[PDB]
Amino acid sequence: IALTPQPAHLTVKDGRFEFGNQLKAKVTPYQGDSIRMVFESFKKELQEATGIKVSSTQKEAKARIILDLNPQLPAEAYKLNVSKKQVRIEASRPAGFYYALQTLKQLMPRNVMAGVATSDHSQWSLPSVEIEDAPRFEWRGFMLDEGRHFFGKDEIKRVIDMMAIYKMNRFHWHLTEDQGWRIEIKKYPKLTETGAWRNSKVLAYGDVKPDGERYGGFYTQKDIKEIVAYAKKKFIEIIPEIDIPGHSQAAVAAYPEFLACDPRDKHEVWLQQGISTDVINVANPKAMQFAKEVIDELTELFPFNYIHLGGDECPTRKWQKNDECKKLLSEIGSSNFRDLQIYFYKQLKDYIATKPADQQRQLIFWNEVLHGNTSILGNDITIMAWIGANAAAKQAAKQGMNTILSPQIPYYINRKQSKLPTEPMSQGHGTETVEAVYNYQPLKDVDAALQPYYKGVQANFWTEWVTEPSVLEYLMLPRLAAVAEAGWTPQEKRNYEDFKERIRKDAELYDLKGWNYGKHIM
Ligand SMILES: CC(=O)N[C@@H]1[C@@H](O)[C@H](O)[C@@H](COS(=O)(=O)O)O[C@H]1O
Repeated sequence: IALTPQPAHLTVKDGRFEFGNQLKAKVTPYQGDSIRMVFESFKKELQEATGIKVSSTQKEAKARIILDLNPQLPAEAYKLNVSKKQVRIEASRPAGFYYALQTLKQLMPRNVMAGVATSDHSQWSLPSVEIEDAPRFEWRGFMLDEGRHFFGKDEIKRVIDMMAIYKMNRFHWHLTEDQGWRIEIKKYPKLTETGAWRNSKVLAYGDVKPDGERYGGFYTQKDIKEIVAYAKKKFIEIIPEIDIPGHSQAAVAAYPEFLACDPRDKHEVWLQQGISTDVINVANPKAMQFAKEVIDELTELFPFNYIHLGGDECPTRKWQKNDECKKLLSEIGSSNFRDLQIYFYKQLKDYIATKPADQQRQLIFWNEVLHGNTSILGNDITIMAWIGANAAAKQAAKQGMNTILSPQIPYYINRKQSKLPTEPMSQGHGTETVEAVYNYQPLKDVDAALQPYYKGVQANFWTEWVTEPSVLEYLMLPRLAAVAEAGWTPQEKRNYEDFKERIRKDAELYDLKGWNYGKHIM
């Protein structure tokens, strides 16, 4: 038995459940048939991998598989009880059933989770077990940067597939950057017409120069909707990030006349890595209108109730030199230009609050926003803590803000996972091994009183250096599974050597899916 993430409670019992060629299942009709829909999708996956067919019964006595509603269980929790006679699953919500069925598949040979038939197995069974399971953290995330390099819909579906294996539930889509803007906005076509294309594939840094090759791409709104729907089937919600008002050089290049602090200078999509001073003019009324209208479009495309507005690495230099910005700073009664960033967010937060309930969104920010007078903005925000993350998360929690931990080290899984010279180019020097990732303890030394604010964990994947899907996958796996387990499994049940033995069994899964992965611990 090799389950990842490790469930909260597992007892191995006597004997095995034998599937046979077909069997009857009883599935609760409640919750507007949503649980039957989860089960129908599982039936497809089971048949693909094993050829087993499942029929429906109302009779518990005839049911070899039963899915029952238990309202007492948390939203992502389940019980999975396998005996010789019956598989019994209990959960309170569709996601719980989905995760129970993920665990069920993981109890079978790896091809079942892979969704691929092989010649190896003839008869299918499950070990008898009693499992009660629920995630430690409600937010178990992966972020992909497509601003730096663009991967496109097929690869994002693969990413979602990888996340779902390990019960991750939040995909953070970093779609906008200095070096590219990757989402069609109908009201602002130049964001893609200008911002989605640039004259270099590689991004310059240090002595590395731009390459003069035309490079880019973007998602249509139709593509966005398809991906959102795909992720929903695997109980992954998508949080879009429009990183503003820093990391916005592509947008400024598209609409300099009102977004630039210095509109008489040239503005182009950045062909370099690093930190740009070409930030949005937060004091220009048309810039405010632009941000509102972008948020409006996001609300149409992304149903999840959170939006990420970024706020990392936003130099104030260009604001200090802008008369609109200087006028606004005095008007808001501050002498710190950082407060223009916070005031900008406050205006957007207020705008969102004007909308009907279903269109309202909670806001997430990178932790640098804590350096402003956040009383301007209030504490009903979420802080994604990435730089000095432990300290930043604690500061957020002390202020009553929710926090998500995405520490640069070791949860930036674009970073090298080995010191071997033959590793592909990415950030870091090979210290972010699977072991290092797994050994991070999100709540170490966090006061009991602050722990409720810690909503979970996220691995982030920045693509300055990473251009090819094979390399993305190589760097993602298997470290993604370590973060997934950190998000799911209670700390007291986490053990690196145990994880290593279990994750080794997934090499077969990756091979069957044609996913690349780091081989260092395999
Ligand atoms: C929020 C955030 O991370 N902001 C930036 C990202 O745009 C950048 O891509 C990432 C690279 O990290 S690295 O791979 O560890 O050098 O580091 C930070 O400087």
